Amino acid sequence: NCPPDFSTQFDREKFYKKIIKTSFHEDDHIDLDIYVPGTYCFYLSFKNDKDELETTRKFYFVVLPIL
Amino acid sequence: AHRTLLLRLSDSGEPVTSCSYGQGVLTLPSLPLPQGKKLGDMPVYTVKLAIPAGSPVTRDGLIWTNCPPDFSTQFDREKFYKKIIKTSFHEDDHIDLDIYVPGTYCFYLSFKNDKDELETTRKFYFVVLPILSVNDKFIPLNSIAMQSVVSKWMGPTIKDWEKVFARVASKKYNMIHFTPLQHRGESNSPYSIYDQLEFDPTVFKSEKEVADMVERLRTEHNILSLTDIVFNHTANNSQWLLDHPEAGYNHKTSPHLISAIELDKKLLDFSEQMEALGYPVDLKTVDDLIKVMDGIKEHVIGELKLWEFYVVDVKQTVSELREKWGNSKSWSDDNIPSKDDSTNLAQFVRDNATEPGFGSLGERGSNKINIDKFAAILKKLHSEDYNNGIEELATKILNDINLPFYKEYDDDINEVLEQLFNRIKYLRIDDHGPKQGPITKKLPLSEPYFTRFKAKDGEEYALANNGAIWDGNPLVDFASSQSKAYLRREVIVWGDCVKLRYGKGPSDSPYLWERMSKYVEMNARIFNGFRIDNCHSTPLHVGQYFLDVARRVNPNLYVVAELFSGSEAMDCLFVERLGISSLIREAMQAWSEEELSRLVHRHGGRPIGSYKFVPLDDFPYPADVKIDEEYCAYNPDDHSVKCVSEIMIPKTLTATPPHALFMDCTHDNETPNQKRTVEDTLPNAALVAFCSSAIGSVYGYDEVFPQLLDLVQEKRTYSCAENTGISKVKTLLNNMREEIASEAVDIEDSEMHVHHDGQYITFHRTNAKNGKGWYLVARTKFHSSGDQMLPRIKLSQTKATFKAAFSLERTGDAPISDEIIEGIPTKLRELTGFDIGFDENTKETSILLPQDFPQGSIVIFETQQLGIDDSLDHFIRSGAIKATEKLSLESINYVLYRAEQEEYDYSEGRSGAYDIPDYGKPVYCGLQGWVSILRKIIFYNDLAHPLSNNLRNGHWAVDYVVNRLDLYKDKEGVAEVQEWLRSRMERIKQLPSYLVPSFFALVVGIMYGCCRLRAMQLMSDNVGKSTVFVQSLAMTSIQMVSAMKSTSILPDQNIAAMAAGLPHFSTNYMRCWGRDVFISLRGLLLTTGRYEEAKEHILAFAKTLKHGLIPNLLDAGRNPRYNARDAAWFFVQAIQDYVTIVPGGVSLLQEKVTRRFPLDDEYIPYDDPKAFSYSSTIEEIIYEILNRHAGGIKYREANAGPNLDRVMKDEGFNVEVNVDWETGLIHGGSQFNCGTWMDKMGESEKANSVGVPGTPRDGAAVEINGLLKSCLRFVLQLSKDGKFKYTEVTKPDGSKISLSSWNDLLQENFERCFYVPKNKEDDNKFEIDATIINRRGIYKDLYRSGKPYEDYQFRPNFTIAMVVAPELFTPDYAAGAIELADQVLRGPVGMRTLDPSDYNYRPYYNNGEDSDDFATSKGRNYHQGPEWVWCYGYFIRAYHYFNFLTNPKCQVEGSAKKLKPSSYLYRKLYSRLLKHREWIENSPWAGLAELTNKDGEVCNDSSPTQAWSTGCLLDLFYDLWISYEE
Ligand SMILES: OC[C@H]1O[C@H](O[C@H]2[C@H](O)[C@@H](O)[C@@H](O[C@H]3[C@H](O)[C@@H](O)[C@@H](O[C@H]4[C@H](O)[C@@H](O)[C@@H](O[C@H]5[C@H](O)[C@@H](O)[C@@H](O)O[C@@H]5CO)O[C@@H]4CO)O[C@@H]3CO)O[C@@H]2CO)[C@H](O)[C@@H](O)[C@@H]1O
Ligand SMILES: OC[C@H]1O[C@H](O[C@H]2[C@H](O)[C@@H](O)[C@@H](O)O[C@@H]2CO)[C@H](O)[C@@H](O)[C@@H]1O
Ligand SMILES: OC[C@H]1O[C@H](O[C@H]2[C@H](O)[C@@H](O)[C@@H](O)O[C@@H]2CO)[C@H](O)[C@@H](O)[C@@H]1O
Repeated sequence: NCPPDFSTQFDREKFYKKIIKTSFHEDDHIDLDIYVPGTYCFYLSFKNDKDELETTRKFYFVVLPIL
Repeated sequence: AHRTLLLRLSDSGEPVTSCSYGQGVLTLPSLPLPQGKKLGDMPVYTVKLAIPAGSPVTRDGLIWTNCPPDFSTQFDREKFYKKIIKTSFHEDDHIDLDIYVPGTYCFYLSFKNDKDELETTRKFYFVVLPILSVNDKFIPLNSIAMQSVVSKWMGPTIKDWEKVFARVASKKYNMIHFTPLQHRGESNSPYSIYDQLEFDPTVFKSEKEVADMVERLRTEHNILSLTDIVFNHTANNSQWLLDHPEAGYNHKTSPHLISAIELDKKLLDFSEQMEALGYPVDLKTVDDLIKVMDGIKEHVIGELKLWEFYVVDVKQTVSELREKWGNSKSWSDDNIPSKDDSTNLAQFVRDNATEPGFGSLGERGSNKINIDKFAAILKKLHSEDYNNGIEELATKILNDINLPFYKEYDDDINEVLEQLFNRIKYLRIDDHGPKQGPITKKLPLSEPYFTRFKAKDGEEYALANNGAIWDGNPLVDFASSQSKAYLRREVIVWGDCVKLRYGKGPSDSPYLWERMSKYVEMNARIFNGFRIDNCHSTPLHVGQYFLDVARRVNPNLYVVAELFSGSEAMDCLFVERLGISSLIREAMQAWSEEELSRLVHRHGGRPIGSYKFVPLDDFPYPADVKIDEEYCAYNPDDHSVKCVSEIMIPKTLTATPPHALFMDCTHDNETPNQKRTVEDTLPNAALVAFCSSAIGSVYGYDEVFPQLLDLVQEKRTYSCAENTGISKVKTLLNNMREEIASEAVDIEDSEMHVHHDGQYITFHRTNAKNGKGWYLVARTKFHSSGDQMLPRIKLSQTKATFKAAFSLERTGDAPISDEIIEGIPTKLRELTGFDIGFDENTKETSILLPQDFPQGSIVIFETQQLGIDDSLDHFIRSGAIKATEKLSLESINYVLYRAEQEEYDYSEGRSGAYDIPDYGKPVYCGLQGWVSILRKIIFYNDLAHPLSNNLRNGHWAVDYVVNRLDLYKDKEGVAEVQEWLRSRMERIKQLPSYLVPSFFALVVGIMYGCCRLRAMQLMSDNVGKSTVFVQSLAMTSIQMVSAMKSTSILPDQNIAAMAAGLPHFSTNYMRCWGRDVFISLRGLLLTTGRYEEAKEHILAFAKTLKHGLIPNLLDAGRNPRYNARDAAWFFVQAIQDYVTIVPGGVSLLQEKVTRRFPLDDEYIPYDDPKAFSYSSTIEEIIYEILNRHAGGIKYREANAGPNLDRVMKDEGFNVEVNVDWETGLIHGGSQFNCGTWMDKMGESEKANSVGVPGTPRDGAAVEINGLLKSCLRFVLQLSKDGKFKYTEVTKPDGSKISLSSWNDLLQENFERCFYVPKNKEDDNKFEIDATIINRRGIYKDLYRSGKPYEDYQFRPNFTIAMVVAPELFTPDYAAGAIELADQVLRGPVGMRTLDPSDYNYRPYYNNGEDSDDFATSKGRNYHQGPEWVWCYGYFIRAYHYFNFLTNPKCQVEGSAKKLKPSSYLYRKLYSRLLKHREWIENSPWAGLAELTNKDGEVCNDSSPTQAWSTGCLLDLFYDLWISYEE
């Protein structure tokens, strides 16, 4: 739910797509640019071994305010 | 290249028939592989499955199929593979099935039921035919010439056979059918095979010896080979039957035949000592007949123990009743009937006290009573002491139990001996084929029903021998327990053979399945195919397994079968599952000349001039589709299946009748010399060879053998006499079919006409592609019936050429040799005298036969239809895409549609629609009017339809299609579309008349599809990628948007104007209606992408502003009568939709118009400086409506009087509109004014309603106020973005009201005024007078209305506010209210305009009824019951929205946790649109009606296609697309 830029406001339930570059050798790194302090979470969706859709927990991280 | 076939599926997963070819099988056309490609380089075919979008199968749907995923994977009947159906509510899903090897394949679908359970459809089969080549030349399946030869009559050496091979090669047969070349049994019959695993030791010794001979036939004489394969029986003297006696039905495996065994050996024991008494041994007398039955009466029948097989042993049960009288001796139940009902008590014991298997045949005492359960009933019914009359009671019951068994015995015995003295008679006395040989050891009186033998396992068995019941069902195994044929002696047996007992699988007979498997694959390595005798008697699962084993060995296995099941449906099912490639048909079965003409008619082809299939208005036209620009992306070496036109919609896969192998004479039917005469051998084989199918003949038919050869006894050898009888003609017939086979392909490519006059039979074979053809006149010789003269033969638009003619004459009888089979000497005299007259004016060919044309003669003509060359199909199937290149969404309207009133506008009333004789006129003047009629004609090949008759009677309809476009020639792309029609229709008129209908429908269908494809390309993606139903709804946009001459939307020029409906709302002042245009603007123009056209209508109506309102009737720019209180608010809603949808649509507000009216409410200055005067941006036009309404409006209609509404009263013209500023609701109207969409001014003087509105909606209408709230919300956010520069609105006294406050006033007071609470407790808050009420849980239809009851009337107008202003509704109140409308107000296609439970409810509308009824007379019912279709759109749009917010079952966790509707909600939405999809499918007008009577009843006064009826359904599809399909 991290907004893509500072112009976009924060919405708790509007999540944005990010593509995981699959490889059998190389790990993939995906950046999450944060422009404003607040509460942000992330979860992952993938193709199950049953060829179904599956989702992990929501994992949160806090950016403290600047005083 | 492109070997893909399209198989469309229905909503239940069943394949759809594209044409009506009859009861058939999904067969794929046999074609050779591409140039230099083997099996595995690429898929042989690809079946594109088309599943409808939103169908009940798509719900968690999976496609199952046993098709292997690649060539490496072998084929398994029961291993199915998964395929995922991509569910969508808009787009159909296509799933390919790549097939690499011919065989039998099936598919079924699994989906989630409406009960959330799993459900499965039928298995649907389709056959891929094998590819038959000899060396490297492909042999089409319908050009097969089969010569059946019997092994034991060809000589004892291989070279003695190769002499026969050279003889049949000269006759130019390309295939040889072999009776099984295996070691034969005792009787030496070819079908009683001694050993299946080795060939005849007389000729062959190993597989390599016979495999080289078959390969020698391939390389030497260019001849393929196949054999008979016998599954049903084996020889009665096999050394493996001694080891494995369980392979057949014996007393162990099938115990029910024990009764028949003891009866069969009761005759081998009886006939051996028969003549000892032998009163009539072998005589031909009636006295002799009855004496045999009296020897049977006492010596076998009375010596078989009265047959205890059925009857319970009476006294041996009483003996075993006092015996166990002491065990279980109590029956606690009370159900036991008393001795009063002596029959119900008899069968009650049968249900409770019986050992298993009661009431069936088995051992001698098969039926028995459970003792301890019987005596327990006797003690409960009579007494616990035995001597208390139990011996009498128990015997009385058992005698009554055996009464049906005794009558089952008397009916069996009578059939045993009646069958006996009927067959023994025919063997001796009956002179229809006798042989009264004295009863010897070889021929007893009883044909042996059981082959008894001493087994090698230390036992003795009695295996029977199969046969056939006289007229019984062959699908029933007469050896199984279900039949009593072996007992009742209803079997015609073959002592040569012996049972083969297959079970449910290999588990019931292990060695039999393993032996037959190795026997099948042995011949599969050698030969090209199989032949199955009496395939209908072989069980399915047995035939399925072994034919698949053979196809794994020989992938190109060609299967023929003598299949005569119960019906054609069963024949197709056997062909479906077994993979049979051809069915045997016999020409000798025809008893007379008419039966032969009907048999030849069945397998000859399709009628001459048959219609050709084309994609029409029932197919999807994806804008993103590949196209063949000039039908040129084809190469003959690729051998690809062709698409129908330039559009690349692949060739459809439809059920076709199973292929036939027409045999002029098999090896089982009598000779033409026997059944008819010898002269008939020539015309019979000619009529068969002319059929468009596979043909065959038995050896000796061409060599005119005298009589049918006895397959059992005869040992003589075929003659080496060459070129006898028809051998010269069969060389000609087979060579001619070789020339035709090069180009004839599918079922539509070969046509036929057959005529029968007395003893003559006419056959006309025609190729539909080039026009080449053959004409056969065959005089049959069934009997010497005298001289008969055939009338003059006339061929229209055809030239004829003499090919050949022959006569067959008999020169005495046949020689009588004892070592060689010699035929009858026959003369083959060539005939002359055939006069072929050709009229160079009428282009008609006349043929006169010569008087020297005896019976048993033929004459073949080469014919050619005039005007047809090989290049005709290419010229018609090309150029149409390029011709439609410059078409626009406006110009397509003139090419496809145009009602007769619309055509009268451009032609000043001279043209109109073409009038078909004995039928009527097409619904549209364009191509759609033809396609709506032709689709059913092409599907049924109705050449007798009045349109089909008119098309071949003259070229009027042909020239009418081209001459119409002169009215619209100057329009974009119409000139080039006309020229393509002109050049193609000109080429068509040069054809024979009888071919014009088929080619007329082909040209119209091609140009129609190209125009419909061009429309989808010009529209948006949501439409250009969706189902046929969505695209069919989208084509309504083109039906309505047209430029006219008598009207428009602008007074200056005549441009495109959306009509209200066709045909009654299309010309003059009746076309454009402000309320009707802007309700359908979002659906027909915004959803489709007609943005620039949607702007023109908004600007054109923006100039016609007056009284702060949009006129109901727009006269372009002249007198627009302002009898509307609804139009301006639908107009402001369309403006919001334009800005919301059109990219950069906010610019619409700043578009400047020229107001053709003063700012005040004055008069009509059409010719004045006030026409131009001042401009007006849309921004101030919107504010002018909001402020004029709030500031109060009051006006009397201008020019009121007879000049205007000729029924409206004086007070009705005075309309005033006001806003109640305590609620914000806009009231207005009167009981004499009809300013809403329910406009119906009474006009009945017989009912006294002239000027009385049927549905006056005075006060606050939910539709008006809902759009007001939607407009306030729209302008508020618009001011937040700096787009709307107005923020205050003055009230009548003078105070200024903030727009947000007016927006909040409705938010605080709308639901309070209209909602009717379900609970009587909350009536003190929602302003309700409970005395005048109907249903609770209802949103009011009117507020402060004249009629107090019309306020609380259930009408479908509240859904309009629910769609445009959902913020005014609490979710639970709205969901429950719209659920009531679904149950009460929702019709099948239209929405009921009034609650059926109301007293004013009259749902039938007839505008012209003259009565004293205040409702039915003169159409006053318009909106008081009748079902309107557009209200259905707003209903389901809000039904989808509020069920998605309220019901938790209508939501599912979607992408990015954004909640999307569940498949449970999609299912409920899809079901409520089925009646709409049926309507537009089966309607001549390609749209949805305006109105419908009660419960789907068609209303004749209703306009058959309405703009806003379809536009409101397109609004729903846009809602689901723009919010979820991302
Ligand atoms: O100079 C042009 C025109 O000017 C004047 O027009 C007026 C009409 O004469 C006058 O009767 C009135 O027409 C209204 C009508 O009052 C109003 O109630 C409504 O009527 C319904 C019909 O009752 C209904 O049956 C249906 O009409 C269909 C019909 O069902 C169908 O089967 C088929 O026959 O086509 C008919 C339509 O052509 O629906 C209509 C509504 O669509 O609406 C009528 C049209 O507004 O008011 C007109 C305007 O003042 C002159 O009087 C007239 O002679 C001139 O030709
Ligand atoms: O539209 C032209 C018109 O042509 C034909 O009418 C012919 C025909 O012979 C008969 O209908 C006759 O009564 O009038 C005309 C004499 O040539 C079509 O039959 C007719 O349907 C068609 O409309
Ligand atoms: O006593 C209540 C009454 O309600 C229903 O009658 C309706 C009528 O059908 C409508 O036309 C309405 O406008 O007047 C009544 C208001 O309820 C029932 O049909 C009726 O039996 C019942 O008596």
